[PDB]
Amino acid sequence: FMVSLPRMVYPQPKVLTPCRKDVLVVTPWLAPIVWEGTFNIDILNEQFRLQNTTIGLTVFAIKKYVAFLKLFLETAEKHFMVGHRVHYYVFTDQPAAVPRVTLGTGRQLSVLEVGMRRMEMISCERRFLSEVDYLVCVDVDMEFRDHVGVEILTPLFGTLHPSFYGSSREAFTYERRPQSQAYIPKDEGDFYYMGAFFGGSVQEVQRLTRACHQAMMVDQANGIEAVWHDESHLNKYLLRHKPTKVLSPEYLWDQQLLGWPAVLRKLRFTAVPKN
Ligand SMILES: O=c1ccn([C@@H]2O[C@H](COP(=O)(O)OP(=O)(O)O)[C@@H](O)[C@H]2O)c(=O)[nH]1
Ligand SMILES: OC[C@H]1O[C@@H](O)[C@H](O)[C@@H](O)[C@H]1O
Ligand SMILES: [Mn+2]
Repeated sequence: FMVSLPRMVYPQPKVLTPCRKDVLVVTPWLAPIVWEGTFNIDILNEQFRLQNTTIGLTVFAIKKYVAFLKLFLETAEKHFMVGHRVHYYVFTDQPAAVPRVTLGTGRQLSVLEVGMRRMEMISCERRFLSEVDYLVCVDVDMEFRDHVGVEILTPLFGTLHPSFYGSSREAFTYERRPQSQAYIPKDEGDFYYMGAFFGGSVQEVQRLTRACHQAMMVDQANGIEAVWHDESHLNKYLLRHKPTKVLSPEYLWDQQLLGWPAVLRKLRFTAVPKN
């Protein structure tokens, strides 16, 4: 049950003026594509705060990747779901290498020692349903540079890969061998989604990761490994189970590789330079 929003004063949305004319802001299955200028964050923050939303963020830091955690977590503190309850889940082979990062109130961090493999690990299934409402699964070699907030939350979302958002579907680097579970033909495909940022309600994320893990097992059994590994399977899943929101490349950018085009008004979550 959802109580009433309080009175709020904000600019009237205007039916006969689009927010953004330069980009597609809704998919043909009527899922929002989240770009800056499409959302009023005050309205969304009220809606989510009224449900006492908790967001889990999962990140893997194995071997050398533990070096990326300090900047990742410190910048998540400045920019990710500020004002809402957050539970970071750090999966690592080195628990004593996780940096001590000061957290804001209502935010917690769990270290989970571990011995493509992210899909199996994420799919933890009992714990997540009891502790968070949504799960967001990202790469650790990244930093937040701007607001990443509740505008992303929805049953199931993927993020446009920054190298492919302008590309025709034949150019997408989908798995193209019919022998793989991840196979997608050249006349199919909506978008190319990056493996580095996806999420959803706990139930939807567990469904996805369970499906991708079972498809990867089948492929392994069969002597085949998809061209872009878990990302290839992520893309097959989201082709057949349409996400309820799609994040624009503001949410996964590499400024060194791609610059700062006019279509990106904010660069929110970005790659960190790495040898
Ligand atoms: O040795 C490794 C290799 C990969 N990863 C995790 O796997 C993610 C995806 O791999 P990576 O970022 O290396 O691939 P890329 O983004 O360069 O294609 C990394 O962010 C880490 O979260 C890790 O923790 N240790
Ligand atoms: O073509 C797909 C690939 O594109 C690269 O730019 C990216 O670094 C890879 O991780 C993979 O997503
Ligand atoms: Mn990465």
